[PDB]
Amino acid sequence: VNPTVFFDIAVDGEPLGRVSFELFADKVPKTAENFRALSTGEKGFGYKGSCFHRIIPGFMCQGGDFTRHNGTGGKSIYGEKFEDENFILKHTGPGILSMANAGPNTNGSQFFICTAKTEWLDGKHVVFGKVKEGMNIVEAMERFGSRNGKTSKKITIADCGQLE
Repeated sequence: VNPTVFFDIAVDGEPLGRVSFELFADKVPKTAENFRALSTGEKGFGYKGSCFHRIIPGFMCQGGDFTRHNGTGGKSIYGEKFEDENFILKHTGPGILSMANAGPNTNGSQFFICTAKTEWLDGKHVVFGKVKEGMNIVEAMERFGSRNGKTSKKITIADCGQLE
């Protein structure tokens, strides 16, 4: 009903495991369809083969920049940027999937998965999904980041698509 998409994670080419996400298209339809379409790659571009560029242990894992691979690019299926759709949902705990941005109404393709309750981001970042299976794989990824976010290993989305 709400779609499910998966990411298969690899650490330096080696398989790590699969993370599945429920996307709240019932509450944030425009933001969720952008993530759904970038996971299937159906508009011609998307997340497959991209990497997690910033992982801060105890806080979140961030990725989605498939053009510069470092936090400075990415694009949405609606254009360079699109607006903050709403702020109904909050950052209630580990597993929350939320949009990274550069200020009001600058959403592109970058996202982050929280591994803690990060209530100070409420109302600044749009929440649109949550980890359904594989939270333990997110915890395992978390172990390759650091306080400044830089990763000790290359974490990539080796494959991705829609399950439901």
